[PDB]
Amino acid sequence: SPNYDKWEMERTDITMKHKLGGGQYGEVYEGVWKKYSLTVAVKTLKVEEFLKEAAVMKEIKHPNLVQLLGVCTREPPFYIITEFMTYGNLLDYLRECNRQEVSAVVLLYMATQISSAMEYLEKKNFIHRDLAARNCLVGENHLVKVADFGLSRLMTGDTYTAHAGAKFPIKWTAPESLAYNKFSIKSDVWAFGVLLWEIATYGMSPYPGIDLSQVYELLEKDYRMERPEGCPEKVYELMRACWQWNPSDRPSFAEIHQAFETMFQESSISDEVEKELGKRG
Ligand SMILES: Cc1ccc2[nH]ncc2c1/C=C/n1cnc2c(Nc3ccc(P(C)(C)=O)cc3)ncnc21
Repeated sequence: SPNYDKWEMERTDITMKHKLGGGQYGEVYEGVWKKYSLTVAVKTLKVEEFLKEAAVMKEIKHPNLVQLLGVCTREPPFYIITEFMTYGNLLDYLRECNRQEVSAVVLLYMATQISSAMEYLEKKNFIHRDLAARNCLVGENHLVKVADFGLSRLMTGDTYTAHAGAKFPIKWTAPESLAYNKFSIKSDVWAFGVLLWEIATYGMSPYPGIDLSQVYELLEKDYRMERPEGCPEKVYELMRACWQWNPSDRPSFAEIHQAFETMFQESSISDEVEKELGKRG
């Protein structure tokens, strides 16, 4: 039919149950797709930034990107409707987890899943622009997905320049981005370095006790966050690669993913055996 749009759903298909989290996600609701009795998440507005996130999510698809199910953007109130991620945002997940469940191998699994998604965006020539643990979502069996695509975009040049007044979450933001509003897949890699550090610390805040106003100056003097207690030497080396001052010196997400894939696989082996010991009590 002439007005068919594969993504546009009817608002009345969705029951809005309650606002998720603690207003901490803004206007994101747990809903039900009543036809199917499926729990969904729904972000609502009542614009350009909203519609831009809606547009971007139609273009990207991956096992580790939160899955768009549909939108209601023909008339207000606008909706973006996605799968429901059962455990919420990764930062709080890490802060409250049982570390016998969320063990060294699961920390590697998490980094493998996120870098898998970013390797995909990387070859799609997208940038994400807001990589952080608070912006990843967790499902069953430590399934992790990247979310929050409001600043994501398909790249036309090597660099995107955010508008003059823009402000950024300073502790995740690469030097060139802080100083010159320049973004690229490489400033995503820098933010991924910080995300790695959030994972390794089970969700500590970065640069603890360092004033936001001091951060760029410290970076320019080559200060970088210390290796967290318990963090594998190789993981920390990858963090430091992600935090190379010059963007072209940072690894690709292709390289990053491959390295974490390998480390994950090795760690799984010992984990699986340790599980089977212990079941033989
Ligand atoms: C609807 C929507 C539209 C565009 C988007 N871009 N990025 C995320 C989204 C979302 C939201 C995704 N999403 C899916 N499940 C979510 C969730 N789930 C959640 C599950 C459990 C809890 P608790 C531990 C308090 O019971 C809290 C939140 N919290 C926030 N966003 C979620």
